[PDB]
Amino acid sequence: ACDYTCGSNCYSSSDVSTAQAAGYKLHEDGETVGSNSYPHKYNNWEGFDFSVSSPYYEWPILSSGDVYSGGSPGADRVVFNENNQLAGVITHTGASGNNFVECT
Ligand SMILES: [Ca+2]
Repeated sequence: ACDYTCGSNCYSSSDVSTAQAAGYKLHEDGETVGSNSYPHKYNNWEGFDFSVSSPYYEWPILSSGDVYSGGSPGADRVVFNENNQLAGVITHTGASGNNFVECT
């Protein structure tokens, strides 16, 4: 069973934790990776019900289980705040353009 399902992608809590930790470290270090410079700010204009406060940052979570190191980021993202709190898991999958929908 999946803890988070992003379209057809299946993620376990452990997967989320690993991705989050990588993203947060880069954030602390004032560093970014990839052509789209992740991690980057995330604006909650869609109003997802995140129980944690902003600012929020987004970092790619890969279907493969590997930690994002540049290259194609896919459609899935983990969202964390300034305090390294998990805000949620979201995806471009099933959303128009560059918009997002929440992973279930
Ligand atoms: Ca996995």
